[PDB]
Amino acid sequence: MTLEVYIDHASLPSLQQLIHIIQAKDEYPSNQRFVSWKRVTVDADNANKLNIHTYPLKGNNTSPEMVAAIDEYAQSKNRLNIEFYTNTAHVFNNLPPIIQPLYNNEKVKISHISLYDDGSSEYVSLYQWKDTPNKIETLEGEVSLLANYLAGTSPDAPKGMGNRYNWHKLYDTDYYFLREDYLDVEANLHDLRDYLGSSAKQMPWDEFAKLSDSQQTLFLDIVGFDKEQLQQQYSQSPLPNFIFTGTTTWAGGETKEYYAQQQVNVINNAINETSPYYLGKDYDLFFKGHPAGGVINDIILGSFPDMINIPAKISFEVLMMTDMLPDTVAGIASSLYFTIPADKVNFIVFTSSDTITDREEALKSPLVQVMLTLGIVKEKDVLFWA
Ligand SMILES: [Ca+2]
Ligand SMILES: [Ca+2]
Repeated sequence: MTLEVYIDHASLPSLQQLIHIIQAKDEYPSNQRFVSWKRVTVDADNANKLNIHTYPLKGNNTSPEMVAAIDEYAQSKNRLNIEFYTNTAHVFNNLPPIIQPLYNNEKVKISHISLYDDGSSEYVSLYQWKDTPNKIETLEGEVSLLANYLAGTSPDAPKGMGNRYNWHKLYDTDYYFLREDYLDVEANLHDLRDYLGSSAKQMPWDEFAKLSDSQQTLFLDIVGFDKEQLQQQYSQSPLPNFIFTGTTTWAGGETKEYYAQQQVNVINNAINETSPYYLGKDYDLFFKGHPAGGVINDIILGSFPDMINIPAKISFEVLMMTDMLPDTVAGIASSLYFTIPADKVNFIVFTSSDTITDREEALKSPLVQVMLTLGIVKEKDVLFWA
């Protein structure tokens, strides 16, 4: 048999994975699927339809429940191929708890590994690492370290990049990149590009359209996106559509109400003809808040009578994948903006902290520098707050 294992706490690997599962259900009807997701929830209803067995996560990562169930499923069969699907930044947290106890089992084969970028996280890390002396050499030497670590013959694990981009050396592995081209534009990462070779791939955004109506309905049901509704709302007025992406409480420790008020002021500046925040022309107002915004989201909506809400618990990345991105998007910088077309990104804002205290320091943060390099925003479109 073949067992498919899915592990993710975030949004993007899960969505890409859900696409794959709906496809695979039809190509491999006899396959069994174990899924540990957090941001996306498969009910017993749709689980029965995709041959999914759900297990909880321990925090963000693989749980003993999933492990014990994979062991149980293994010792039964005469022979087992296992396919892993997970989040790239958390790969080292998720796969070894499963691979170690299974390693000496003559009957079990790890036959494929698919890794998907969380979001900005991977790119911030590559940025900080890209100027590290003898980096590819170092990786090459950490291969044995990962191999021995997985085999349980040594207590030492590779630190850093070696526990992340060495998987394709031991296993048939695809690294699915949010932005594969970053390896090409950043010349400091050309040698990593050579190191990964064909194992590095680019995430597609248009798979959803190639599913049947019935498969799209299921996809949308599982992720909880009333797509037809939003399509209707976009057209309630003929003016172009603007989504302001909200955040939850940041540095300072104020009453959550204070943080809603400030975002309301950003929205107010964003409409104003006279602000450097001005979007460009008249737009219809939409809002997708943080899933934990709670009373932040309520106040933001209570401030704009004609504004229309997009359900906060949705993974915002769903939009881009189902062609439901609006004309323009703006808000406080977050991982979301790594999956949005540059001319759909109007501007991003940065806050205050004891770490980032002026605009200059915000412009040199890894996060901004990467977005600049990838072409997502220009510096004038990066803005700083109090
Ligand atoms: Ca490639
Ligand atoms: Ca409209």
